[PDB]
Amino acid sequence: LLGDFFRKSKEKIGKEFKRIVQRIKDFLRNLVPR
Amino acid sequence: LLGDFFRKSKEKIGKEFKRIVQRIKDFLRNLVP
Ligand SMILES: CCCCCCCCCCCCOP(=O)([O-])OCC[N+](C)(C)C
Ligand SMILES: CCCCCCCCCCCCOP(=O)([O-])OCC[N+](C)(C)C
Repeated sequence: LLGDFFRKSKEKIGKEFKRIVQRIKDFLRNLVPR
Repeated sequence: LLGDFFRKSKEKIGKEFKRIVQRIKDFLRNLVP
């Protein structure tokens, strides 16, 4: 998303975002189980 | 962004973003003094 620059920063951001998303998903599957 | 949840994660994202932006600004200032 910035060519080859800011690899470690882009990784960190990516990880934190994936975790917010994953945690929200878990909350939703507690809220509305199948 | 998400109320009071994910305080640490949002702080992390914000910081890394501010650092990317700072480096971009530095490069641009060197490119065009
Ligand atoms: C078009 C205007 C925007 C240009 C973006 C600024 C690019 C200049 C960044 C220069 C310093 C920050 O490099 P970085 O991310 O620590 O690199 C990681 C290691 N490499 C340098 C080998 C890739
Ligand atoms: C519809 C989508 C809603 C998603 C909301 C899911 C929230 C998930 C909560 C877990 C994520 C982290 O929060 P926490 O470390 O427990 O907060 C600690 C600080 N307070 C208690 C004051 C807030």
